[PDB]
Amino acid sequence: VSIPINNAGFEDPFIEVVDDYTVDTPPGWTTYNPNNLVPEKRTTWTSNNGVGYVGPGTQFYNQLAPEGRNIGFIYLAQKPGSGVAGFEQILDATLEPDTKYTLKVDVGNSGGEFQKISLAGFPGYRVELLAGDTVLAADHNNLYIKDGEFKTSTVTFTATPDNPYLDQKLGIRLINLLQGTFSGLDFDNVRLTVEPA
Amino acid sequence: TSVVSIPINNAGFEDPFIEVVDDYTVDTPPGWTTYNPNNLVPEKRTTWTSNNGVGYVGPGTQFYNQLAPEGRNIGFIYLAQKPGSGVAGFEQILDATLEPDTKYTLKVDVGNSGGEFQKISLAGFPGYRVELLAGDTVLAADHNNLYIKDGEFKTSTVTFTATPDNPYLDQKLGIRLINLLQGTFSGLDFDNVRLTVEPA
Ligand SMILES: [Ca+2]
Ligand SMILES: [Ca+2]
Ligand SMILES: [Ca+2]
Ligand SMILES: [Ca+2]
Ligand SMILES: [Ca+2]
Repeated sequence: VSIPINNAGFEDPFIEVVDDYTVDTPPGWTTYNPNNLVPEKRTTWTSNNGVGYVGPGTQFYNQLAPEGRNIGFIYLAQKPGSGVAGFEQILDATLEPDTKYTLKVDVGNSGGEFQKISLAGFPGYRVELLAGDTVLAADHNNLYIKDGEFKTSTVTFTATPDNPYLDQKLGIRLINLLQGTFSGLDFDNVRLTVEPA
Repeated sequence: TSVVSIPINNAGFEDPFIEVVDDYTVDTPPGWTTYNPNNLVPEKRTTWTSNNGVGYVGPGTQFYNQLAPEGRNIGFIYLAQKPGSGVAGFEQILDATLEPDTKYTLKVDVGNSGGEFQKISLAGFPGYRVELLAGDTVLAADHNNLYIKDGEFKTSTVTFTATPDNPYLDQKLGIRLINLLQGTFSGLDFDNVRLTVEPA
């Protein structure tokens, strides 16, 4: 049983040309920006985020997008250690007790080169499940993902009747840790499902 | 060229020895420092201030349906402030340093103490985070990924692969075991810290 998420596979907007991309916050999401690394007005080369089309002929991946045409990316131009940024979405569903939540997202390490800049290397990722502003459970960079590949991160959480955050809105964050270069990474196919526990 | 254990001081909190079952210290365990980024833990502690220490979990224990995962003792962190006030726990910087083409495996048992202490319910859990460090950088971490019932321990596992281009190679490895203070009762236990390295 799914909890609906807006633009969960970053398929909005449609992108016609393979490897073309946007540099603005994907519809349905907000830019998680606790260290002000990402500017309000972006270019190709500022710190930015957006969606990109991974299809046949892609120069960056050894497979198609995990879901549909598009993935969501986050690029950070500041040096490693400067902070983090990413995607955030607050949901209408609220944290309920005796319920087990399962968050899954695919995490992508883009390979290849862009404007003769090597994409080799990875910044590290964090996937967060939130109630309000509280990170209930999170995968802080537990998966090793090679250049050009995707892997699925899974975060689960069970709320007890005594949890302090019951009735707050559930949220998701997909974070670029900026702990290495090349300092971009991708996400796709966000899924949140729920079951009695 | 094979799986090797990296030495950790007082890795099962067996120092100091504690004679009486369910008795405990309230000072930083030997070999570890108090991780205190939000200054929640005072330098001088009593039972009901924020604190940390070691505790003997043996036959007779009121807090678990099992004995200590390893040896006699566990290490604990208790926080008196309200949920949301910050985090605290244990930190230990190791002599070993981050090496390329290696896979690190950090394991620690996380305990959710149950029962009653001084008529206070130990029901509930603050949440935990287990961190593998190089220098000041959290390379990988288990932020509360296991559901742990009152009265049991579960093993948390954190893995990390260091590449030749990792920016933190040759920095000293570290371990943090953290009370998240995201619930009450706001205490939790750790035991049996293990770190291995192997060719990736
Ligand atoms: Ca997609
Ligand atoms: Ca890459
Ligand atoms: Ca995949
Ligand atoms: Ca022990
Ligand atoms: Ca408990």
